[PDB]
Amino acid sequence: AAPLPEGVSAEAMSSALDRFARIVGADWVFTEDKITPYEDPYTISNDETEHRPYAAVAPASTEEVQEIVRVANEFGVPLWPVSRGKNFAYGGAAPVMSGTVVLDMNRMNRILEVNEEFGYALVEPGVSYFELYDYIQEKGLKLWIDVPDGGWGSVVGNALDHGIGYTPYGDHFAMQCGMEVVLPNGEVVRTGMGAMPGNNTWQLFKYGYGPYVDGIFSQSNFGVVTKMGIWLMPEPAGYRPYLITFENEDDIETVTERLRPLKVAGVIQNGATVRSLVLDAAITRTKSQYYDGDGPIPPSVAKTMMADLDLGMWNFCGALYGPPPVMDTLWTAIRDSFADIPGVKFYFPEDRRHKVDLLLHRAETMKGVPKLTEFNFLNWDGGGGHVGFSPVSPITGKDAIKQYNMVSSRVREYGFDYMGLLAIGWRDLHHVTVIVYDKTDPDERKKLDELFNILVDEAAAEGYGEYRTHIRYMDRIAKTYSWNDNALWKMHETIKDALDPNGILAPGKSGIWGKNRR
Amino acid sequence: AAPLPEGVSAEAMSSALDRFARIVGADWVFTEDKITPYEDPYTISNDETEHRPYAAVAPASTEEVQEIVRVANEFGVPLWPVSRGKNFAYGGAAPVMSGTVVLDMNRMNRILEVNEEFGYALVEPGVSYFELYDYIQEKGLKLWIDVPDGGWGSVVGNALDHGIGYTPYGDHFAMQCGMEVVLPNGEVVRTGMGAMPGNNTWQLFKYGYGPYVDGIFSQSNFGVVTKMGIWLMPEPAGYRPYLITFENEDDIETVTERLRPLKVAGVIQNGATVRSLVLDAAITRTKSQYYDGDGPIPPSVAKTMMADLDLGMWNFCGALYGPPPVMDTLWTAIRDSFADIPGVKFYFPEDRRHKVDLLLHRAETMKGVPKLTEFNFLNWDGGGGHVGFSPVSPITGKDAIKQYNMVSSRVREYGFDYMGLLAIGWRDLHHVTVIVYDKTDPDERKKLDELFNILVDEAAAEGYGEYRTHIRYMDRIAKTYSWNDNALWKMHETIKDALDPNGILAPGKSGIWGKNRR
Ligand SMILES: Cc1cc2nc3c(=O)[nH]c(=O)nc-3n(C[C@H](O)[C@H](O)[C@H](O)COP(=O)(O)OP(=O)(O)OC[C@H]3O[C@@H](n4cnc5c(N)ncnc54)[C@H](O)[C@@H]3O)c2cc1C
Ligand SMILES: Cc1cc2nc3c(=O)[nH]c(=O)nc-3n(C[C@H](O)[C@H](O)[C@H](O)COP(=O)(O)OP(=O)(O)OC[C@H]3O[C@@H](n4cnc5c(N)ncnc54)[C@H](O)[C@@H]3O)c2cc1C
Repeated sequence: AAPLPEGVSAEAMSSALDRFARIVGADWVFTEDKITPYEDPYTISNDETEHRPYAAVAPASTEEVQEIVRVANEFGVPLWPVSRGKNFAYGGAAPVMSGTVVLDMNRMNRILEVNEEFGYALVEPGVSYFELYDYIQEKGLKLWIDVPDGGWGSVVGNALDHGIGYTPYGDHFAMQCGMEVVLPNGEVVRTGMGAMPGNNTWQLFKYGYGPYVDGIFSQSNFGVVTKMGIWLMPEPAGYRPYLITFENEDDIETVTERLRPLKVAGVIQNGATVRSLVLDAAITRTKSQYYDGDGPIPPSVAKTMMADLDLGMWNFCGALYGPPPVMDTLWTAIRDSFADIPGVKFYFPEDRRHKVDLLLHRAETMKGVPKLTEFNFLNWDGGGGHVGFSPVSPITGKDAIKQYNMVSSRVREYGFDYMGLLAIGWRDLHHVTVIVYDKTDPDERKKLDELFNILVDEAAAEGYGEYRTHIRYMDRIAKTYSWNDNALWKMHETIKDALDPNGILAPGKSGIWGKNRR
Repeated sequence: AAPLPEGVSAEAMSSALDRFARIVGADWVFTEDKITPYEDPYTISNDETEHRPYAAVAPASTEEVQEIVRVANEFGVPLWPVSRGKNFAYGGAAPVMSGTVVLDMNRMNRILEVNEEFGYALVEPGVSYFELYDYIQEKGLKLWIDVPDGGWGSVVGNALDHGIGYTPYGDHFAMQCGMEVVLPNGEVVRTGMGAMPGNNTWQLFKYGYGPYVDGIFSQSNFGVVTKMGIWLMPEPAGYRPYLITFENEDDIETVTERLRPLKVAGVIQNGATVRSLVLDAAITRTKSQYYDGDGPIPPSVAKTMMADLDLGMWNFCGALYGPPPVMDTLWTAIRDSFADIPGVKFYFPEDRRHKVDLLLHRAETMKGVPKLTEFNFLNWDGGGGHVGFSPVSPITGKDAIKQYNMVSSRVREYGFDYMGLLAIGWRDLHHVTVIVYDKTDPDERKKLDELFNILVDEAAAEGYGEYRTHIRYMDRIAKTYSWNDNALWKMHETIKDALDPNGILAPGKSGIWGKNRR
């Protein structure tokens, strides 16, 4: 079973569960066997006392949330809010500290507004990418959404976690506009213009007046977000996805050099993604279809996969947006930036000879169509879980290839296949390492945990820091931001103790604890 | 003279001034007659005990700032930070509360970095738009800056106040990336990746890890910003400014309807500005050159000015950016959106027959060239000060014209000329009212103060709220954001008391006081 959270009497916990049950009704308080949906689905720990949720409560309304939060204060019980809790590779729905009651906000799934003239939506945390896409299609509205690679997750939760997608609206939190928040004391606030009664501008103007605070409720335990606005891209007048491939692994140095001017200037309109061979292949193939051995793939097999699949060692999947004349012009600039590189190949969808193909999968993603089929890389090695590591770096060939060499060697010494991606947002490069592992085998869990720790350690030392991580690694990633004896987190701790003096909101999120657990 | 701030002994103040003088050296502590630079230059109050600064201290370094702040705590003296304090129409350098020691950061004017590959700058608060433009030109770097209408002011201070400009980088705070902050206790923090020692990514990636807090130091008294990064637009491959004019005052309803789709989609790349006749004329003419009477201008004079100056009743000044093919395409969409409106006229600079002309002034602004000559509207009526009122509204003809009728009537009943502007950022319309008044005449001060109060009152009631205001009106503008008995400001007060328990930072900025003055 799961243990009580330290400092919390068994009487006080059962008093809390009863008063929660009055608030949401007895049907919506979960214990015992009902609680396995809220486990980490991709186990990393070998210790079964860690990241174990104790109960779940699922309110219907903002006001029920406040009532819980007030109760949680009275009995000093901690809560762990999830919008839908489909945060795979980050912990799923599970809390950092054991003993935590999960506040599940699935049921709060109303789409309050979708406005076509102004290109926005106002949504509760329960609304998924699938629900929002389907609503938009059904009503015939000319708006695109921006989806991660799995659309069963939360428009809100993903944005609060600094999620990304693959359209020009790829920076989810950046497109957030207006929120309603239940503070850790149980008071309700609205940010920006929503603080102004009678406004029709909540989702039109981010700032409102005075200190801009939306951001303090992202990657945070300073409040529970119960409503959130997000800007939506008007349907454009044109759309052309492409794939550029490169033959050699060393190609990533010059390729990254040429993306810099294109990205900084905005000639490329979405995030640029340059994916390694195995990461792309694993969408439509598995390792055992190409190699017998338990080890990572030898070079000769890599060549086979390249020739079969029409993929390079690096694969740049992008998309043009806008009227055909603009697209033609941007394409001339993009293509010309890469033409002189030996081995380079350029494809539009018509030129892909396979009808089950990387480019045809990612054409859907790059126009905001949510889909299940990215999760296919999970099957590369017979079926397991994934871990991601995605630190930030300057957009430089030299930083690109250093990260590639550093990571690929260690991943491969550990017997995993190198699956990596060079992503660029706007001025920021991320080298994303994804490691598929057997979540059911404790010997591979020990291996993966150690590998992850080392990668983080070696990346930080070169200046590369993580921006989003798994519940398990939250403290570790916090300790990377340590300038002036951890001055930043001390300020976080100061705000935490002011908004949450009893520390009853997600103790340990982003490595923020509060005075009682510190 | 100026009075001591309430609650502060005369001994304690002179102890503070001495220990400040040890910190920055005696040359850099200002009293008595040295203190008139830091008065409000555009007097609104008739009471000479209000917004009166008591002393000024001008440190050299971040560490001097911290020392002051620690001293300020010991003796409970309040500080009012200005970067350069050239905040005209908002109070200049003056504090809301009297008695406040001005912390002047002019001397901290080093440009720490300008990076061409990555399109950013790292600047101290003392750096003006003029200094940054001149540095960029001198070193030959292909970067544009984004300037307000007066470039003698602070890249930092303007961004912290939510300032705007007229290029695609018009949203200044939005382009902010990374800051160093001295907290009200005197500790120093860096946000985002700057918290990570050895980073080369401080100005490349906004968020870093965990709660995003940059925004809490804008329009705020939660800290003193001592360094700040800002993204800079790479020099584009082309640039074509334009002016579209319209004959009738009612034209602003359809004009605003057609801008909506263009702005939401981003076809117009900079903020759209549609300026009333007098606001544009006053750049190159004065009232007395057209009309004798003390009143506002009659219609017959308006017609004269239109025919002389080749200006309409509304004037849409915009600019295309990028390679000629993209510009041609965007122009076709823009022009076609307006062609069917009776009286419409379209001009590029070549088609302006005057060599001292609105379009040739604003061509400079819309490519990031700082210039003095906007301040010319100040001379319309013989020379005075300005007040601005710029609330937010949905991008709607109906909201545009309601605001026009509401404001123009009252401004004109009060004997001022209607000078207004319809601006659009991205999804946000602002009706900006600018009122030029005689700052030296107390009867016109009473009039302007009353008018301003009424405008605010009538605009709020229709859903339109102010986002930036004069020191004098800060409390009033705060009280507009009152949903749930002022729940938002109560949270601001909570964070204020946690970061600033002794309340020694800009008491009253954005209507935030702290527990000792509340
Ligand atoms: C194969 C694979 C591919 C993926 N691809 C992508 C991708 O392309 N892009 C991407 O962004 N992600 C991606 N992810 C991660 C994940 O799938 C999505 O980000 C997912 O949408 C997040 O889960 P969710 O939306 O349910 O958010 P939630 O689980 O609801 O929220 C995530 C976290 O945010 C916090 N939180 C949530 N709601 C609130 C609230 N109301 N108040 C306060 N805090 C709150 C909590 O701490 C929670 O743990 C991928 C994962 C896998 C395994
Ligand atoms: C005719 C006219 C035209 C104008 N046109 C424009 C325009 O086009 N666009 C525009 O944006 N503005 C415009 N303004 C307003 C003003 O000219 C500029 O915004 C100006 O640059 C702001 O003053 P500053 O840059 O010195 O900032 P400061 O005076 O240094 O700062 C403004 C405020 O920010 C806060 N602050 C400053 N530095 C710090 C710090 N380090 N830490 C904490 N708080 C701090 C303070 O409360 C200060 O009062 C105009 C004004 C006039 C009169």
